[PDB]
Amino acid sequence: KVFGRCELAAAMKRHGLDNYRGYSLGNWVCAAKFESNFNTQATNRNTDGSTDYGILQINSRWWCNDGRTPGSRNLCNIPCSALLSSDITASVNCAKKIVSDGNGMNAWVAWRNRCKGTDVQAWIRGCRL
Ligand SMILES: [Cl-]
Ligand code: NI
Repeated sequence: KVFGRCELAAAMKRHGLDNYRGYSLGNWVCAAKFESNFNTQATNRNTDGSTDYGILQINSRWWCNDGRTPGSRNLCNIPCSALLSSDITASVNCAKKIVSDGNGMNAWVAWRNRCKGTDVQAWIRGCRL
């Protein structure tokens, strides 16, 4: 599913990401925009042989099992395919574990490079939340 900006903002709000660990909703929408272009089916292979999955590009080395990443820790205890669903629940729940892990949203390279320090509330402007 390719979400609209406001549609995704609302879904993330309903799943409790607004101000989760202090990160306002626009941070999460911004990260999703630049990680996946709001596409739940997005996949991208990394140099180390792991793959990133879904709207928040969650990596198979640490967070989910894709059956082809040796030494995967699978900390979210889910198959990576679950992160590609039109229902964002699994991605949100796993993301809550990641952002609690120590480096906050810096775990998402696109967030650090393209969202951090910018006016992220622009991402939720105009939306009925
Ligand atoms: Cl933090
Ligand atoms: Ni990545």
